[PDB]
Amino acid sequence: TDIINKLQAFADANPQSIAVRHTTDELTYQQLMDESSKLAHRLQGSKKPMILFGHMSPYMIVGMIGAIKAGCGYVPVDTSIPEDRIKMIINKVQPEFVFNTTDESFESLEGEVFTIEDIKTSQDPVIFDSQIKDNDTVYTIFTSGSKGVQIEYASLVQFTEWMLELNKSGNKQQWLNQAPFSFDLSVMAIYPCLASGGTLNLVDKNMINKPKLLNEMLTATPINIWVSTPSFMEMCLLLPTLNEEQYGSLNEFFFCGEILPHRAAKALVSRFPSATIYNTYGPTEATVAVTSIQITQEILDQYPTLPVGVERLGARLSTTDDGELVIEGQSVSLGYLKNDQKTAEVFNFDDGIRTYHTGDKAKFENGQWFIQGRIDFQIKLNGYRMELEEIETQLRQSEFVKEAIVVPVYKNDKVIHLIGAIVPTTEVTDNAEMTKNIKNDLKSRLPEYMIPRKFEWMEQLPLTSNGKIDRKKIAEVING
Ligand SMILES: Nc1ncnc2c1ncn2[C@@H]1O[C@H](COP(=O)(O)OP(=O)(O)OP(=O)(O)O)[C@@H](O)[C@H]1O
Ligand SMILES: [Mg+2]
Repeated sequence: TDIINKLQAFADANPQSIAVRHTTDELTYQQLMDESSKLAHRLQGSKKPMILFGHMSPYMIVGMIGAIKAGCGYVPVDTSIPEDRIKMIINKVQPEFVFNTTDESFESLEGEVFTIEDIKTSQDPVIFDSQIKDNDTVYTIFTSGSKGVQIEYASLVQFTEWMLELNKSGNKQQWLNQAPFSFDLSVMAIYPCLASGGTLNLVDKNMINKPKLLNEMLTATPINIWVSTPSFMEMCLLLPTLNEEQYGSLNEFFFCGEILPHRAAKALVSRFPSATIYNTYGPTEATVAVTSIQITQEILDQYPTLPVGVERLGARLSTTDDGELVIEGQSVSLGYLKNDQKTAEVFNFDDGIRTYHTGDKAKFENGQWFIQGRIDFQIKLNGYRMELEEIETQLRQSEFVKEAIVVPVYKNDKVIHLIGAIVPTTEVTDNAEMTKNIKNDLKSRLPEYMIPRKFEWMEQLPLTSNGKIDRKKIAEVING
């Protein structure tokens, strides 16, 4: 089981099945393989990764498959990344080639920028031997910035095989992707979908910002398998039609990247009693995710906050005696690109074993891992210590809060109090009373000093470009 081989076998079985769909733009398995070989011909000899630029054109997938076959790999760059960071990336990468999959012109200080047109009308042969090997760097994905992470081809093959076993909805399914391709969550949709003959359906930024457009896309395609961040799922729960009775095609979900709120999982389990729902956790540095747990009624009833589950093959998890989880194994990245200090500082791979220090406080209780917080988001107030996420979880377990993020406030380089930005369960008609009620509701769940002074009621929490809660942008609304 090899990525190119399963895709090619499926393309040979069903050349006219759709491999990729972005609104009306469709790409069949035959064209995905045809155009990917043509790109590989233009790409061969290249021992530098191909920059992959665009948003949601199906030719981004062409780019990925082409970069795999030529063996040089790719660096996915989404149009939502600021231009100066794009310049920084192309500069670090030293590409020979840049695939501009958008309609507008792109130009790059390094390498040859070509368009889809160069491939649509290329005359190069449509058969090309894949020359990737296990230890090649298949992709380099850059960190959010909350450095380019390098991933071995074998890590990807392994990760996809894991997703294929976790998948209970079979082959030839309609898959949904939300993550931009510069966010490795999309990998969790791209390759398990193509490796099982599915159709990768692309949600773009516009759909994320204008939910009526998302609703339209959902009505045009009956989605079966859904891969997204928890925050995106939370937003889509406000589509009332999105339930098992009215949208019965949808029966499997994979979430990664953020804490999955117990309330959100509860609602989804309620509205799709038959769906296979997985919570997964992992950093970019260990190939997308390393744990999974199926969320059921029992998992909900029995776990006040959800675990992230058990480790996968290629990922041996251990916990340092301060609680920092460490991942060892094939899932571990080779390291950040031409950034030796940043690599030494969290990566230890000596004697051929590979280890990554995660920065998340994790705890293992009765067969299951829990992610409690990012080490940085730990506060001492009144000489006491909780993880910011824990405070936020306590706020979410309150009938007046539908969603909540907590902002520490500082001076003289030390936290002074907390402000809670709240999406309330009800529009907050009155200002004094809700502050009163949230604080009183907290008497049970929090020691006084960890209850925020202020609340800032927000209609909606802003999301990052990757679909996570935008902490920085939430800070700015509070800070003046
Ligand atoms: N299911 C989950 N539950 C709780 N936390 C999660 C889950 N999945 C991922 N995380 C968090 O997301 C982190 C991985 O995020 P990602 O690799 O996409 O970028 P980042 O670490 O958020 O930002 P940066 O690019 O600055 O590192 C993990 O370190 C963990 O903190
Ligand atoms: Mg990280």
